[PDB]
Amino acid sequence: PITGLVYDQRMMLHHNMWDSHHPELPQRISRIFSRHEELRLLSRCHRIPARLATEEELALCHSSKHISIIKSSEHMKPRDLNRLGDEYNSIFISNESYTCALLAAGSCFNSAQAILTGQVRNAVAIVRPPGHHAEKDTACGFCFFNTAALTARYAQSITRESLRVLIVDWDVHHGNGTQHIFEEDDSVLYISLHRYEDGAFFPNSEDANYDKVGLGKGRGYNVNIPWNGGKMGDPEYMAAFHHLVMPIAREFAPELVLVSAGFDAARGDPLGGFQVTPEGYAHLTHQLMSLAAGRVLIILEGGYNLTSISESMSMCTSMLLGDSPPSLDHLTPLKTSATVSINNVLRAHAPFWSSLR
Ligand SMILES: [K+]
Ligand SMILES: [K+]
Ligand SMILES: [Zn+2]
Repeated sequence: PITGLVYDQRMMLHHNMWDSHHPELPQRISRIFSRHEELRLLSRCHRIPARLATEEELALCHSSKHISIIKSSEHMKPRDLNRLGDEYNSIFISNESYTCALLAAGSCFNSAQAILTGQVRNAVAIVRPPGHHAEKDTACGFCFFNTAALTARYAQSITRESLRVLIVDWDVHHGNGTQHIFEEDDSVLYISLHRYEDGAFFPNSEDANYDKVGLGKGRGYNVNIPWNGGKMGDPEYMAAFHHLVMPIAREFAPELVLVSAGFDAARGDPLGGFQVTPEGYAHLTHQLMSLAAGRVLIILEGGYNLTSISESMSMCTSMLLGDSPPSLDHLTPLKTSATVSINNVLRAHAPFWSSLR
């Protein structure tokens, strides 16, 4: 079994010209790549080339209006770039941003193609800018185009329209964009674990609560696991996987798993406030590898402590390469509100998934 890896230093060119210390840094991807070199993981992977996504591929999930506006930013002067960025919720834009977003998406398409053709068993995509907050018609939360959503549709386009794709989103923030893109769809199961705080945590919407289960034929196919009032870590995430993620995933029987792999729930993150360890992320990855005959693509989303994300994503790659899971620290009893969250999701999803009964 071969593991794929995609990384292209051109994705570093997207930058914040007014605030060069903004946490969505160019060096997020070079640091993760460097740590893979350090641990001698890079030579163990098959290197998959990056490419630009096409406008036609972007149209799988995004409106032409949205594509056109972001495309136009490539030739704007700094004042217009500042003005445009400020129209969105939490976005900065440079002349290279559009191209970088295209590269992120096209990198993941090549990776999914490699997985689905059998060239690799699984893969990791060290990409930026991130995707999961991007909506059909707007940019949001450092995201321009919804890389993971686009990848699911790209995968369906080269196999069959009803290919069952599981998206597990373990970034500490709710993937608002991914939820909305697939909300009426039963071919793409969306499972998000996120810090919620009764709607007080970015992106600040009650769309992230456990009662949002999908619409129309997508009823039951949107699973939100919202955390409230607690510094959640390995015990809570392992419990969520045991009680919710894995039973639902096995019943869905995905043919491809995409991980919206933010590392901002990691111990040390400046924004997330959580304490998931690298060993934690390794165990989550290892569990997901039991699905879809091991066809797993890990896509970088958020995560802002450069040391933490580097160690955490490298450990995921180590798992995809078939290395033995590292030992977790003794798992303490769950924070009381985490039990409450898990039970709430169980109640909301019991009608749709017989494995939860
Ligand atoms: K999430
Ligand atoms: K869905
Ligand atoms: Zn995030």
